[PDB]
Amino acid sequence: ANNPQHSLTKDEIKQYIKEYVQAAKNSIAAGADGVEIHSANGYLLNQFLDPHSNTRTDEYGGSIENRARFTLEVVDALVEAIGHEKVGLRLSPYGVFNSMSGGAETGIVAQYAYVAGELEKRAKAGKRLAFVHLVEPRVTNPFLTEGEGEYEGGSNDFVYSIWKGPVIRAGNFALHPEVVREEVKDKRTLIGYGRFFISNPDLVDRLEKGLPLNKYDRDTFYQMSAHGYIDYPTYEEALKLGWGTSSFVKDFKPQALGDTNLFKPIKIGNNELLHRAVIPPLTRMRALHPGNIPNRDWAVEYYTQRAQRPGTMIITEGAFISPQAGGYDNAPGVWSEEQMVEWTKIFNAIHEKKSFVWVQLWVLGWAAFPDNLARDGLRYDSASDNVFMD
Ligand SMILES: Cc1cc2nc3c(=O)[nH]c(=O)nc-3n(C[C@H](O)[C@H](O)[C@H](O)COP(=O)(O)O)c2cc1C
Repeated sequence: ANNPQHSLTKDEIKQYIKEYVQAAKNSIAAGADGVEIHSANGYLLNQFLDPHSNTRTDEYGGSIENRARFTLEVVDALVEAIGHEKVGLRLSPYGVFNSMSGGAETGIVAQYAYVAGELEKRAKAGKRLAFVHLVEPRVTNPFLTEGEGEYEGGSNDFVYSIWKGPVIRAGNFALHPEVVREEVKDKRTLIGYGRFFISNPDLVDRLEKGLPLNKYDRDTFYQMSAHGYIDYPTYEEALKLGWGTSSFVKDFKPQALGDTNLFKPIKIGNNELLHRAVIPPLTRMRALHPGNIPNRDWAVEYYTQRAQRPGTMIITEGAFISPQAGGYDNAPGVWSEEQMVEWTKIFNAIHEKKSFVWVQLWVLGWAAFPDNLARDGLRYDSASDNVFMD
Protein backbone atom coordinates (compact mmCIF):
# COMPACT_ATOMS: atom_id res chain seq x y z
CA ALA A 1 0.00 0.00 0.00
CA ASN A 2 1.10 3.57 -0.73
CA ASN A 3 -0.02 4.61 2.76
CA PRO A 4 -0.09 1.42 4.87
CA GLN A 5 -2.16 1.36 8.05
CA HIS A 6 0.02 2.46 10.96
CA SER A 7 -0.22 1.39 14.60
CA LEU A 8 0.06 4.50 16.78
CA THR A 9 3.07 4.92 19.04
CA LYS A 10 2.57 6.22 22.58
CA ASP A 11 4.05 9.58 21.55
CA GLU A 12 1.58 9.81 18.66
CA ILE A 13 -1.28 9.08 21.05
CA LYS A 14 -0.01 11.90 23.28
CA GLN A 15 0.04 14.20 20.25
CA TYR A 16 -3.60 13.40 19.50
CA ILE A 17 -4.45 14.20 23.12
CA LYS A 18 -2.65 17.55 22.78
CA GLU A 19 -4.73 18.23 19.68
CA TYR A 20 -8.00 17.31 21.43
CA VAL A 21 -7.12 19.80 24.17
CA GLN A 22 -6.33 22.59 21.71
CA ALA A 23 -9.44 21.85 19.63
CA ALA A 24 -11.59 22.02 22.76
CA LYS A 25 -10.02 25.35 23.75
CA ASN A 26 -10.57 26.68 20.22
CA SER A 27 -14.23 25.64 20.32
CA ILE A 28 -14.93 27.31 23.66
CA ALA A 29 -13.05 30.47 22.66
CA ALA A 30 -15.22 30.74 19.53
CA GLY A 31 -18.36 30.55 21.66
CA ALA A 32 -19.26 26.85 21.92
CA ASP A 33 -21.15 25.74 25.03
CA GLY A 34 -19.12 22.53 25.25
CA VAL A 35 -17.56 19.66 23.33
CA GLU A 36 -18.50 16.03 22.73
CA ILE A 37 -15.73 13.46 22.48
CA HIS A 38 -16.53 11.12 19.59
CA SER A 39 -15.69 7.64 20.88
CA ALA A 40 -18.38 5.90 18.82
CA ASN A 41 -19.28 4.62 15.34
CA GLY A 42 -15.98 2.90 14.63
CA TYR A 43 -13.71 5.94 14.51
CA LEU A 44 -10.27 6.11 16.18
CA LEU A 45 -11.22 6.05 19.87
CA ASN A 46 -13.78 3.30 19.18
CA GLN A 47 -11.03 1.41 17.31
CA PHE A 48 -9.07 1.37 20.57
CA LEU A 49 -12.10 0.31 22.66
CA ASP A 50 -12.99 -2.61 20.40
CA PRO A 51 -11.15 -5.94 20.69
CA HIS A 52 -11.59 -6.65 16.96
CA SER A 53 -9.67 -3.54 15.90
CA ASN A 54 -7.30 -3.34 18.87
CA THR A 55 -4.75 -6.16 19.05
CA ARG A 56 -2.10 -4.09 20.85
CA THR A 57 0.17 -5.69 23.43
CA ASP A 58 1.21 -2.46 25.14
CA GLU A 59 -0.68 -0.49 27.79
CA TYR A 60 -3.31 0.54 25.22
CA GLY A 61 -4.57 -2.95 24.40
CA GLY A 62 -4.95 -6.53 25.55
CA SER A 63 -7.52 -6.02 28.30
CA ILE A 64 -10.72 -4.11 29.03
CA GLU A 65 -8.77 -1.62 31.14
CA ASN A 66 -6.09 -1.10 28.51
CA ARG A 67 -8.52 -0.72 25.60
CA ALA A 68 -10.35 2.03 27.52
CA ARG A 69 -7.14 3.95 28.26
CA PHE A 70 -7.03 6.29 25.24
CA THR A 71 -10.69 7.31 25.59
CA LEU A 72 -10.33 7.97 29.31
CA GLU A 73 -7.10 9.92 28.76
CA VAL A 74 -8.92 12.21 26.32
CA VAL A 75 -11.77 12.62 28.81
CA ASP A 76 -9.35 13.52 31.59
CA ALA A 77 -7.34 15.93 29.45
CA LEU A 78 -10.45 17.80 28.31
CA VAL A 79 -12.00 17.94 31.78
CA GLU A 80 -8.75 19.44 33.08
CA ALA A 81 -8.48 21.89 30.18
CA ILE A 82 -12.01 23.31 29.93
CA GLY A 83 -14.02 21.93 32.87
CA HIS A 84 -16.16 18.84 33.39
CA GLU A 85 -19.46 20.59 32.66
CA LYS A 86 -18.22 21.45 29.16
CA VAL A 87 -17.39 17.85 28.20
CA GLY A 88 -19.58 14.98 27.00
CA LEU A 89 -18.76 11.54 25.58
CA ARG A 90 -20.39 9.54 22.77
CA LEU A 91 -20.39 5.72 22.72
CA SER A 92 -22.06 3.06 20.56
CA PRO A 93 -21.78 -0.25 22.46
CA TYR A 94 -23.65 -2.34 19.88
CA GLY A 95 -22.51 -0.56 16.73
CA VAL A 96 -21.08 -2.54 13.84
CA PHE A 97 -20.52 0.40 11.48
CA ASN A 98 -16.87 0.82 10.43
CA SER A 99 -16.13 -2.82 11.30
CA MET A 100 -16.77 -2.70 15.03
CA SER A 101 -17.73 -5.85 16.94
CA GLY A 102 -21.21 -5.18 18.23
CA GLY A 103 -23.11 -7.78 20.23
CA ALA A 104 -21.40 -10.73 18.52
CA GLU A 105 -18.47 -9.95 20.81
CA THR A 106 -19.49 -11.51 24.14
CA GLY A 107 -17.20 -9.15 26.04
CA ILE A 108 -18.62 -5.98 24.53
CA VAL A 109 -20.96 -5.06 27.40
CA ALA A 110 -18.13 -5.48 29.91
CA GLN A 111 -15.93 -3.16 27.84
CA TYR A 112 -18.53 -0.40 27.91
CA ALA A 113 -19.59 -1.09 31.48
CA TYR A 114 -15.97 -0.47 32.47
CA VAL A 115 -15.94 2.91 30.74
CA ALA A 116 -19.22 3.91 32.40
CA GLY A 117 -17.83 2.83 35.77
CA GLU A 118 -14.73 4.94 35.35
CA LEU A 119 -16.87 7.93 34.40
CA GLU A 120 -18.98 7.47 37.53
CA LYS A 121 -15.83 7.20 39.64
CA ARG A 122 -14.71 10.56 38.23
CA ALA A 123 -18.19 11.92 38.93
CA LYS A 124 -17.86 10.97 42.60
CA ALA A 125 -14.63 12.99 42.64
CA GLY A 126 -16.54 16.05 41.44
CA LYS A 127 -15.73 15.79 37.75
CA ARG A 128 -19.01 14.47 36.32
CA LEU A 129 -19.24 14.79 32.54
CA ALA A 130 -22.12 16.90 31.24
CA PHE A 131 -23.62 13.79 29.62
CA VAL A 132 -23.05 10.38 28.11
CA HIS A 133 -24.48 10.07 24.59
CA LEU A 134 -25.39 6.55 23.50
CA VAL A 135 -26.25 5.23 20.08
CA GLU A 136 -28.93 2.59 20.63
CA PRO A 137 -28.87 -1.00 19.32
CA ARG A 138 -31.94 0.23 17.42
CA VAL A 139 -29.41 1.50 14.86
CA THR A 140 -26.20 -0.51 14.63
CA ASN A 141 -25.39 1.11 11.26
CA PRO A 142 -26.79 4.57 10.41
CA PHE A 143 -26.61 3.98 6.70
CA LEU A 144 -29.21 1.24 6.94
CA THR A 145 -32.85 2.34 6.68
CA GLU A 146 -34.84 2.69 9.92
CA GLY A 147 -35.79 -0.74 11.22
CA GLU A 148 -32.84 -2.47 9.55
CA GLY A 149 -29.74 -3.40 11.52
CA GLU A 150 -31.83 -3.39 14.69
CA TYR A 151 -30.02 -5.61 17.19
CA GLU A 152 -32.50 -7.42 19.43
CA GLY A 153 -29.97 -9.21 21.61
CA GLY A 154 -28.78 -6.29 23.72
CA SER A 155 -29.87 -3.18 25.57
CA ASN A 156 -28.06 -0.03 26.70
CA ASP A 157 -29.97 -0.19 29.98
CA PHE A 158 -26.85 -1.45 31.78
CA VAL A 159 -25.38 2.05 31.50
CA TYR A 160 -28.07 3.40 33.84
CA SER A 161 -27.04 1.01 36.63
CA ILE A 162 -23.54 2.46 36.49
CA TRP A 163 -23.53 6.06 35.24
CA LYS A 164 -25.85 8.31 37.22
CA GLY A 165 -25.76 11.45 35.06
CA PRO A 166 -27.70 12.61 32.00
CA VAL A 167 -27.97 10.14 29.12
CA ILE A 168 -28.78 11.09 25.53
CA ARG A 169 -30.12 8.17 23.47
CA ALA A 170 -30.19 8.18 19.67
CA GLY A 171 -31.46 5.79 17.02
CA ASN A 172 -34.72 5.45 15.09
CA PHE A 173 -36.79 7.45 17.57
CA ALA A 174 -38.57 9.86 15.19
CA LEU A 175 -40.74 7.12 13.70
CA HIS A 176 -41.39 5.63 17.13
CA PRO A 177 -43.00 8.09 19.55
CA GLU A 178 -44.40 5.07 21.43
CA VAL A 179 -40.84 4.07 22.36
CA VAL A 180 -39.83 7.63 23.25
CA ARG A 181 -42.89 8.02 25.49
CA GLU A 182 -41.64 5.11 27.58
CA GLU A 183 -37.95 5.99 27.58
CA VAL A 184 -38.40 9.61 28.70
CA LYS A 185 -40.24 8.43 31.81
CA ASP A 186 -36.69 8.22 33.11
CA LYS A 187 -36.05 11.76 34.31
CA ARG A 188 -32.42 11.99 33.14
CA THR A 189 -32.97 10.74 29.58
CA LEU A 190 -32.79 12.89 26.46
CA ILE A 191 -33.52 11.76 22.91
CA GLY A 192 -31.36 12.46 19.88
CA TYR A 193 -33.12 12.71 16.52
CA GLY A 194 -30.74 12.51 13.56
CA ARG A 195 -32.03 11.77 10.08
CA PHE A 196 -35.40 13.41 10.65
CA PHE A 197 -33.75 16.58 11.92
CA ILE A 198 -31.98 16.70 8.56
CA SER A 199 -35.39 16.87 6.85
CA ASN A 200 -37.44 18.69 9.51
CA PRO A 201 -35.93 21.97 10.73
CA ASP A 202 -38.98 22.38 12.98
CA LEU A 203 -38.83 18.79 14.25
CA VAL A 204 -39.36 19.85 17.87
CA ASP A 205 -42.69 21.54 17.05
CA ARG A 206 -43.76 18.47 15.10
CA LEU A 207 -42.88 16.16 18.00
CA GLU A 208 -44.79 18.33 20.48
CA LYS A 209 -47.99 18.47 18.45
CA GLY A 210 -47.84 15.13 16.64
CA LEU A 211 -47.48 16.51 13.12
CA PRO A 212 -46.50 14.63 9.94
CA LEU A 213 -42.78 14.41 9.15
CA ASN A 214 -40.96 15.49 5.99
CA LYS A 215 -39.34 12.58 4.18
CA TYR A 216 -35.55 12.80 3.99
CA ASP A 217 -33.43 12.51 0.84
CA ARG A 218 -30.43 10.20 1.38
CA ASP A 219 -28.70 11.34 -1.79
CA THR A 220 -28.22 14.84 -0.39
CA PHE A 221 -27.00 13.78 3.06
CA TYR A 222 -23.43 14.14 1.78
CA GLN A 223 -23.27 16.59 -1.12
CA MET A 224 -21.84 20.04 -1.76
CA SER A 225 -25.25 21.64 -2.19
CA ALA A 226 -27.82 23.89 -0.55
CA HIS A 227 -30.37 21.43 -1.93
CA GLY A 228 -31.20 18.85 0.72
CA TYR A 229 -29.48 21.08 3.28
CA ILE A 230 -31.34 24.37 3.72
CA ASP A 231 -34.45 23.84 1.55
CA TYR A 232 -36.48 21.45 3.71
CA PRO A 233 -39.65 23.32 4.79
CA THR A 234 -41.23 23.83 8.19
CA TYR A 235 -44.71 22.34 8.52
CA GLU A 236 -46.49 25.64 7.78
CA GLU A 237 -44.14 26.24 4.84
CA ALA A 238 -44.87 22.75 3.50
CA LEU A 239 -48.63 23.34 3.59
CA LYS A 240 -48.19 26.64 1.75
CA LEU A 241 -46.15 24.81 -0.89
CA GLY A 242 -49.14 22.52 -1.32
CA TRP A 243 -47.55 19.48 0.32
CA GLY A 244 -49.99 16.68 1.08
CA THR A 245 -49.81 13.16 2.52
CA SER A 246 -47.46 12.21 -0.33
CA SER A 247 -44.71 14.63 0.71
CA PHE A 248 -44.75 13.40 4.30
CA VAL A 249 -43.62 10.00 5.60
CA LYS A 250 -46.14 7.38 4.49
CA ASP A 251 -48.15 5.42 7.07
CA PHE A 252 -46.44 7.20 9.95
CA LYS A 253 -48.88 7.71 12.82
CA PRO A 254 -47.61 10.69 14.86
CA GLN A 255 -48.15 11.17 18.58
CA ALA A 256 -48.16 14.49 20.39
CA LEU A 257 -45.31 14.15 22.89
CA GLY A 258 -45.90 17.52 24.54
CA ASP A 259 -47.34 15.84 27.64
CA THR A 260 -44.15 13.88 28.34
CA ASN A 261 -40.78 14.62 29.94
CA LEU A 262 -39.47 15.29 26.42
CA PHE A 263 -40.90 18.77 26.95
CA LYS A 264 -39.67 19.34 30.49
CA PRO A 265 -36.61 21.58 30.91
CA ILE A 266 -33.30 20.06 32.00
CA LYS A 267 -29.82 21.39 32.74
CA ILE A 268 -27.03 19.94 30.61
CA GLY A 269 -23.60 21.30 31.39
CA ASN A 270 -24.03 25.04 31.80
CA ASN A 271 -27.17 25.20 29.65
CA GLU A 272 -30.82 25.21 30.62
CA LEU A 273 -32.48 23.18 27.86
CA LEU A 274 -36.18 23.89 27.42
CA HIS A 275 -36.91 20.42 26.03
CA ARG A 276 -35.05 17.13 25.64
CA ALA A 277 -35.03 16.63 21.88
CA VAL A 278 -31.36 16.85 20.92
CA ILE A 279 -29.78 17.25 17.51
CA PRO A 280 -27.08 14.56 17.42
CA PRO A 281 -23.90 15.09 15.38
CA LEU A 282 -24.62 14.82 11.64
CA THR A 283 -21.81 15.00 9.09
CA ARG A 284 -23.09 16.82 5.99
CA MET A 285 -19.92 17.32 3.90
CA ARG A 286 -20.50 20.98 3.00
CA ALA A 287 -17.11 22.08 4.36
CA LEU A 288 -14.71 23.68 1.88
CA HIS A 289 -11.65 22.03 0.38
CA PRO A 290 -8.87 22.92 0.76
CA GLY A 291 -8.83 23.85 4.43
CA ASN A 292 -11.77 21.88 5.85
CA ILE A 293 -13.58 25.19 6.33
CA PRO A 294 -17.20 25.37 7.51
CA ASN A 295 -19.38 26.40 4.57
CA ARG A 296 -19.59 30.18 4.16
CA ASP A 297 -22.72 30.11 2.01
CA TRP A 298 -25.17 27.75 3.70
CA ALA A 299 -23.96 26.46 7.08
CA VAL A 300 -25.13 29.40 9.21
CA GLU A 301 -28.61 29.07 7.70
CA TYR A 302 -28.65 25.28 8.20
CA TYR A 303 -27.90 25.58 11.90
CA THR A 304 -30.15 28.64 12.34
CA GLN A 305 -33.12 26.73 10.92
CA ARG A 306 -32.53 23.82 13.27
CA ALA A 307 -32.01 26.10 16.29
CA GLN A 308 -35.45 27.68 15.80
CA ARG A 309 -37.08 26.09 18.85
CA PRO A 310 -35.72 28.02 21.85
CA GLY A 311 -33.58 26.00 24.26
CA THR A 312 -32.56 23.25 21.82
CA MET A 313 -29.28 21.43 22.38
CA ILE A 314 -27.37 21.05 19.11
CA ILE A 315 -24.32 18.85 18.69
CA THR A 316 -22.35 19.79 15.56
CA GLU A 317 -21.28 17.53 12.76
CA GLY A 318 -18.00 15.80 13.58
CA ALA A 319 -15.11 18.27 13.44
CA PHE A 320 -11.48 17.22 12.93
CA ILE A 321 -9.06 18.20 15.70
CA SER A 322 -6.09 18.38 13.29
CA PRO A 323 -5.11 17.52 9.70
CA GLN A 324 -3.77 14.14 10.89
CA ALA A 325 -7.16 13.42 12.52
CA GLY A 326 -8.98 13.94 9.22
CA GLY A 327 -9.13 12.43 5.76
CA TYR A 328 -12.51 13.60 4.45
CA ASP A 329 -12.01 16.69 2.29
CA ASN A 330 -15.44 18.18 2.97
CA ALA A 331 -15.79 17.66 6.71
CA PRO A 332 -14.87 20.69 8.86
CA GLY A 333 -12.00 21.11 11.30
CA VAL A 334 -11.46 23.12 14.48
CA TRP A 335 -7.67 23.57 14.39
CA SER A 336 -7.21 26.72 12.28
CA GLU A 337 -8.11 30.40 12.52
CA GLU A 338 -9.94 30.36 9.18
CA GLN A 339 -12.10 27.49 10.44
CA MET A 340 -12.87 29.18 13.75
CA VAL A 341 -13.92 32.44 12.07
CA GLU A 342 -16.74 30.51 10.40
CA TRP A 343 -17.63 28.43 13.46
CA THR A 344 -17.98 31.65 15.46
CA LYS A 345 -20.71 32.82 13.06
CA ILE A 346 -22.50 29.48 13.37
CA PHE A 347 -22.39 29.60 17.18
CA ASN A 348 -23.58 33.23 17.06
CA ALA A 349 -26.63 32.23 15.04
CA ILE A 350 -27.58 29.33 17.29
CA HIS A 351 -27.29 31.55 20.37
CA GLU A 352 -29.42 34.26 18.73
CA LYS A 353 -32.17 31.64 18.60
CA LYS A 354 -31.66 30.99 22.33
CA SER A 355 -30.33 27.49 21.68
CA PHE A 356 -27.05 25.77 22.53
CA VAL A 357 -24.16 24.24 20.64
CA TRP A 358 -21.67 21.48 21.42
CA VAL A 359 -18.79 20.73 19.04
CA GLN A 360 -18.16 17.05 18.35
CA LEU A 361 -14.41 16.40 18.27
CA TRP A 362 -13.60 13.82 15.60
CA VAL A 363 -10.61 11.61 14.80
CA LEU A 364 -11.01 9.11 11.95
CA GLY A 365 -8.44 6.36 12.38
CA TRP A 366 -8.96 3.52 9.90
CA ALA A 367 -12.15 5.06 8.50
CA ALA A 368 -10.12 7.80 6.78
CA PHE A 369 -9.32 7.76 3.07
CA PRO A 370 -5.62 6.81 2.98
CA ASP A 371 -5.23 8.43 -0.46
CA ASN A 372 -6.29 11.85 0.87
CA LEU A 373 -3.90 11.49 3.79
CA ALA A 374 -1.06 10.43 1.48
CA ARG A 375 -1.69 13.43 -0.77
CA ASP A 376 -1.30 15.65 2.30
CA GLY A 377 1.77 13.84 3.64
CA LEU A 378 -0.09 12.32 6.58
CA ARG A 379 -0.22 8.86 8.15
CA TYR A 380 -3.10 6.40 7.92
CA ASP A 381 -3.65 5.69 11.61
CA SER A 382 -5.25 3.04 13.80
CA ALA A 383 -4.80 1.02 16.98
CA SER A 384 -3.12 -1.88 15.20
CA ASP A 385 -1.50 -2.57 11.83
CA ASN A 386 -2.59 -6.18 11.30
CA VAL A 387 -6.37 -5.86 11.24
CA PHE A 388 -8.18 -3.70 8.69
CA MET A 389 -11.62 -2.26 8.04
CA ASP A 390 -13.84 -4.65 6.06
C1 LIG B 1 -25.80 11.56 7.29
C2 LIG B 1 -25.39 11.17 8.68
C3 LIG B 1 -24.28 11.77 9.27
C4 LIG B 1 -23.89 11.41 10.56
N1 LIG B 1 -22.78 12.01 11.12
C5 LIG B 1 -22.39 11.69 12.41
C6 LIG B 1 -21.28 12.30 12.99
O1 LIG B 1 -20.63 13.18 12.41
N2 LIG B 1 -20.93 11.95 14.28
C7 LIG B 1 -21.65 11.01 14.97
O2 LIG B 1 -21.31 10.70 16.11
N3 LIG B 1 -22.74 10.40 14.40
C8 LIG B 1 -23.12 10.74 13.12
N4 LIG B 1 -24.22 10.13 12.56
C9 LIG B 1 -25.00 9.13 13.37
C10 LIG B 1 -26.18 9.91 14.00
O3 LIG B 1 -25.74 10.86 14.95
C11 LIG B 1 -27.22 9.02 14.70
O4 LIG B 1 -26.63 8.32 15.78
C12 LIG B 1 -27.88 8.03 13.74
O5 LIG B 1 -28.24 8.67 12.52
C13 LIG B 1 -29.11 7.35 14.36
O6 LIG B 1 -30.09 8.30 14.74
P1 LIG B 1 -31.37 8.53 13.80
O7 LIG B 1 -32.06 7.21 13.57
O8 LIG B 1 -32.29 9.47 14.54
O9 LIG B 1 -30.90 9.11 12.48
C14 LIG B 1 -24.62 10.47 11.28
C15 LIG B 1 -25.72 9.87 10.69
C16 LIG B 1 -26.11 10.22 9.40
C17 LIG B 1 -27.31 9.56 8.78
